Amino acid sequence: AGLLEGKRILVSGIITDSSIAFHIAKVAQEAGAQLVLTGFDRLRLIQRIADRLPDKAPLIELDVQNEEHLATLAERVTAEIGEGNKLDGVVHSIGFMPQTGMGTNQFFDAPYEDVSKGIHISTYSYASLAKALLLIMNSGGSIVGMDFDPTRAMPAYNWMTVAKSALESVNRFVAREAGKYGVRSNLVAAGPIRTLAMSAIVGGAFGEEAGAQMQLLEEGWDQRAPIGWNMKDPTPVAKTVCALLSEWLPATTGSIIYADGGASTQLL
Amino acid sequence: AGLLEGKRILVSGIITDSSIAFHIAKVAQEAGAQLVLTGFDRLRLIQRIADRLPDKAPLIELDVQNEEHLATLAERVTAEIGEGNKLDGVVHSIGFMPQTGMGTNQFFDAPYEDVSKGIHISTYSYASLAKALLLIMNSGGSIVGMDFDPTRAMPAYNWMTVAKSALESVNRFVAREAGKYGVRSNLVAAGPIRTLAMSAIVGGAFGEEAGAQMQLLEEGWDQRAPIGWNMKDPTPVAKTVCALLSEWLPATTGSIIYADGGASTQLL
Amino acid sequence: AGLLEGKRILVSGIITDSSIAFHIAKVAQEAGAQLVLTGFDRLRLIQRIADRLPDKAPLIELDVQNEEHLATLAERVTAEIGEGNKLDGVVHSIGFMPQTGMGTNQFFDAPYEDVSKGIHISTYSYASLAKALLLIMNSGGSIVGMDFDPTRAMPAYNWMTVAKSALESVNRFVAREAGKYGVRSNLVAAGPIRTLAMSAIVGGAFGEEAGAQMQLLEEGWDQRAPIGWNMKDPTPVAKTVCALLSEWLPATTGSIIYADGGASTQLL
Amino acid sequence: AGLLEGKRILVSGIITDSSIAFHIAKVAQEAGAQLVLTGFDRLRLIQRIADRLPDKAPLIELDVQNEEHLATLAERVTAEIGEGNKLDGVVHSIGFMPQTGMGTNQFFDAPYEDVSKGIHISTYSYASLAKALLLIMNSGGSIVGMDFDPTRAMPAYNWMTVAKSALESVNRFVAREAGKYGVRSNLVAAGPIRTLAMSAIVGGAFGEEAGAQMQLLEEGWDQRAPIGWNMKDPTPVAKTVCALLSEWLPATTGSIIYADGGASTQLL
Ligand SMILES: CCCc1cc(C(=O)[C@H]2C=CN([C@@H]3O[C@H](COP(=O)(O)OP(=O)(O)OC[C@H]4O[C@@H](n5cnc6c(N)ncnc65)[C@H](O)[C@@H]4O)[C@@H](O)[C@H]3O)C=C2C(N)=O)ccn1
Ligand SMILES: CCCc1cc(C(=O)[C@H]2C=CN([C@@H]3O[C@H](COP(=O)(O)OP(=O)(O)OC[C@H]4O[C@@H](n5cnc6c(N)ncnc65)[C@H](O)[C@@H]4O)[C@@H](O)[C@H]3O)C=C2C(N)=O)ccn1
Ligand SMILES: CCCc1cc(C(=O)[C@H]2C=CN([C@@H]3O[C@H](COP(=O)(O)OP(=O)(O)OC[C@H]4O[C@@H](n5cnc6c(N)ncnc65)[C@H](O)[C@@H]4O)[C@@H](O)[C@H]3O)C=C2C(N)=O)ccn1
Ligand SMILES: CCCc1cc(C(=O)[C@H]2C=CN([C@@H]3O[C@H](COP(=O)(O)OP(=O)(O)OC[C@H]4O[C@@H](n5cnc6c(N)ncnc65)[C@H](O)[C@@H]4O)[C@@H](O)[C@H]3O)C=C2C(N)=O)ccn1
Repeated sequence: AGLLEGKRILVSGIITDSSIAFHIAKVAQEAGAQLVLTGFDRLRLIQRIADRLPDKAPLIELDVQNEEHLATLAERVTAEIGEGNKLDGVVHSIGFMPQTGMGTNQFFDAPYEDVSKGIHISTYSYASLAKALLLIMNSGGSIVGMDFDPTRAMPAYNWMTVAKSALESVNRFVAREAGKYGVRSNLVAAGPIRTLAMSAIVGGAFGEEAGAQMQLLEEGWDQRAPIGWNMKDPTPVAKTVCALLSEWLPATTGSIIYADGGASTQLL
Repeated sequence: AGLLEGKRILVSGIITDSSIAFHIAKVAQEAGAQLVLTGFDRLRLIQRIADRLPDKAPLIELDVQNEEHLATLAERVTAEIGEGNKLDGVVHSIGFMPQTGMGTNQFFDAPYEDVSKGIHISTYSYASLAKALLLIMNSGGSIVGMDFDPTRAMPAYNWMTVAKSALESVNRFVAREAGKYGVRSNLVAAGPIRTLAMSAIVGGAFGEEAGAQMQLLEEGWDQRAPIGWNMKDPTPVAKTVCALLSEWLPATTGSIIYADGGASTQLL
Repeated sequence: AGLLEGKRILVSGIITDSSIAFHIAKVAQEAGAQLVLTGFDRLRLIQRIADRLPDKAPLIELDVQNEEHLATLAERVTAEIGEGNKLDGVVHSIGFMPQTGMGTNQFFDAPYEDVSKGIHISTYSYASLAKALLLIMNSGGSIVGMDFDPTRAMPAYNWMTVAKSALESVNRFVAREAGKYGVRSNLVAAGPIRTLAMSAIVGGAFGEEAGAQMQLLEEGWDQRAPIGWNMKDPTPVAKTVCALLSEWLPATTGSIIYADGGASTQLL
Repeated sequence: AGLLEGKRILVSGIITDSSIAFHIAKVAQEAGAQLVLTGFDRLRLIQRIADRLPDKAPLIELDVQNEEHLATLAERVTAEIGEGNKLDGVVHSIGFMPQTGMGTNQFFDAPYEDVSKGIHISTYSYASLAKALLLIMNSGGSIVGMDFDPTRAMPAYNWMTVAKSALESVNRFVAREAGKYGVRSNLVAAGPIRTLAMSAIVGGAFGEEAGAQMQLLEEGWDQRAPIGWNMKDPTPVAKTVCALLSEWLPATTGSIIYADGGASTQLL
């Protein structure tokens, strides 16, 4: 009946029911989309979580650092959606920085191999997902990735912030490639969301000083946001992703849509 | 029934059938919205224009420089949508800069009285409109204004560019006020569109040389834009406005959505 | 002996010994510059304040809203520096917003005539100072204005923030005109400084809620600044202005240099 | 005696007499600085290069990918400037991206190992250099790196542009660490300069067509720049670096100074 009626959309990045991708998928399905899901390592976990979505969607394995997974992805998706059908959307909702690159650990103490792995997964992979799927996307199509505003430095997020600055740069280059297919590429810069990992972090999993810093950042965020911000509700974020997946933002690419309560637009 | 269904939306700024506001209004009605229009000094001319829209809408006089028009706006809007009803959306599609402030004269030769009038109409009035209408707006509502990207300077647009810089600033403050009513405020930064105001502005003039320069703007922007840009078609811009009038961008406020083909994201 | 040896520089905007222009002038003089000073209305005040600078400098009257003052400025300066000599620098250190446009008074309650006067003095005047003086500036010359970062909205500063967004846009256009003379135009975005007016404001001159808000902003500023920020010391700001007035930033124009402790580069 | 007098400054990144670092070093010595140089793998080649500088400087081996070189850097620098002496300045003038990541190959065809190496050398190493040298830097000291503006995407520069995006992010975090020693950290975003790395990069290639494209970059940037731009002359860039090494920008950190003729501030 709705926003994404008849669109075929791949959604990556579901790990638990609190993953922002889980909510992107739920809202996408409620809006009439047919999904193909992608998951990384804990596939039995992902299967039982994904089984709680509004409707069943095939689940495909994808480790973004695995060249063979990427090489086979388009065939695997085409098998899953039916030959002669293509994708109208791709959601990249994936990120990771080793523990040395976030929290307590001194900014200067992250080894490059840790940083490099974080940038592989968190940035480069946006270009490799695009490289793999563009050949099977329809004109009018939409690639969307998850971002957080890295224009300013901050405590705790450290090398993950750097990875996001790279990711934003990648998005602008992907947009040049995607545009040849009549496909758009954009990021959604969310406000902070209480995933399992972020709850653990605030709980002090990466040191308590880091937990305390993120707690302040979260409180300040809701204060700054002219419409407020609820870090326990990824729905407004999922809806924004769907807006980009729809045809109602046909002239936007290489860009960033801030789904953050308007916090980034206010000093205080 | 097709995005804005059940929504009551005020749309200002129709002067010709080429007006961006005209297309905003057309697309909005196609998508199920009940409109109230607002117009200038040629209420006859714009009434003949307005009747060529999909369905019928009250048409209302608003001189934004007329503090009387503004003091009675909420009064006249409520009479026309019916008591006990509020607005869900407000579109500011109003610009003006005297020719002295635009491609003719040297930048330095515009008298402040001319600039001050342009800033009044182009930027201040966004806050005036918000002041007048916020009190009869529903929670979850949306105010949108038309912008163009003034982050870098450029030939000809001169003091109108300055007025867009002021407008973007005015927008972030409006969002603080609007947020108290649960209402969002955003700008759409459009790529260039061949409205009658644009064709006339510049080209003519500066220079004199060209409507060729107009055509040249068209060809260079299409190239800059990863997904291309059709200056003759403001439908993509009108869709972007309608996305912001909808509930699909519920967490974005004080912000600017670029409906410019992605040109702003590319150096070339 | 030093940075600005043999340069002739006009400095506007001295009102008291706590004016940021007073410190710009002091540091400029200590660095070997010959000044011409400009003052607005309280010339006897300005005379006795200016008499405390390291060396004597002629003082000229300039009301930036007075067309006759601007029309005569270049002749008056040339009389003061000697015919056949030109300026190597111009410092615009001037700003003002009526009380309705800052503090307690609702953002929406500032009348346009108040706003317009603030933008006249705070923004447009940067272009009119440039229009008046460029004809008497040497190649390699430098125009510098005072800014504060208005990229985000904030409590209290209200319409003055809007005026600064306009001022930044003006600077980019002035740079296009100045470049024809081989002159640069740049702004320095300072951190908050305790002038008389800002002390009075924090003391509650514009309402106590506004005072309290600015006090927080000041405290947060020093916290965010990786090198700290001392709001009672305009010297680091004056030095930055002199850097721009020197030949050590020969390839920078239409731009903004942040003399703010690095605060704008940090979220927290 | 002419800006940097008495200052001890480390300068990395000399490979040819056309290197930006070479001109930084020349100008810095002209302005009274005692230099320590740092070099690659052609220490013979760069020693013959280095001797053509104004005065004599220790030359030191630094492979930034060599965690051993980095662990002994502060050791080897102190031996060479003398015990009980510290550095006042550090210049990072290092870039690398394999050709696969630059105008040759399609953006998507660069393998991550190549990108990861480029990011290592171009962006991560700014933090590595800071980690190694901060401990022997004086209060009031200054770290500067070379950047180019990566806010918008563009032909050819591809993953090197991504690496500059990462670098600007890395810079704001370095400034948080540097601030503890009373040390500033900033980037100079230069306009394009006809170094041997640039001429070769692209032009050749892509395309093949042209060193004409090189010349075209030159002519278009000069036009974009309000004060013009001479791609054959890196003196203006070297002066800007030296301004940041001086005490005349004492309140700026985590920031980017644009020494690009002001091109970045103009749409065209
Ligand atoms: C406070 C100042 C900075 C701040 C930070 C934030 C945020 O960090 C926000 C803003 C953006 N995000 C982004 O959403 C995305 C989804 O994460 P998110 O949903 O937040 O976390 P998770 O649920 O745990 O999902 C991470 C997924 O990743 C997958 N992953 C891991 N490695 C693999 C490889 N090798 N292959 C394929 N997939 C990979 C893993 O399996 C998970 O499914 C991600 O890009 C986040 O960075 C997540 C937010 C958060 N609060 O959880 C917003 C505003 N500001
Ligand atoms: C080339 C680089 C420069 C730059 C410029 C542009 C543009 O200028 C785009 C970007 C934004 N716009 C905006 O849309 C809006 C509508 O424009 P547009 O629809 O193009 O012009 P108009 O049709 O003539 O609409 C202006 C309206 O205003 C109203 N108005 C005027 N004064 C009075 C007052 N005193 N009383 C009440 N009404 C009045 C007037 O009556 C008109 O109805 C406006 O804000 C524009 O500035 C219109 C553009 C265009 N190409 O037509 C995009 C990208 N880059
Ligand atoms: C906290 C978030 C926002 C925030 C705000 C701030 C600031 O407001 C900063 C940053 C920039 N400034 C700017 O410096 C400039 C100097 O002011 P400043 O020196 O701060 O104030 P004053 O000493 O009182 O000087 C104002 C002058 O103006 C003159 N004036 C008044 N009308 C006339 C006309 N008609 N003609 C000619 N001259 C005019 C008047 O005579 C005074 O000499 C000014 O542009 C300020 O806006 C002054 C700061 C301050 N803290 O005093 C920085 C960082 N962030
Ligand atoms: C046209 C739009 C694109 C864009 C690009 C540009 C530029 O690329 C400008 C802007 C910035 N730069 C930067 O200066 C710096 C020096 O460049 P540049 O001096 O141009 O190149 P090089 O002379 O060849 O210097 C690179 C040095 O690095 C060193 N290096 C390399 N790897 C090794 C490791 N493993 N060991 C130790 N040393 C090594 C290498 O030995 C060289 O000494 C660098 O960061 C550049 O990216 C140099 C530019 C230029 N035109 O030459 C400006 C505006 N716009």
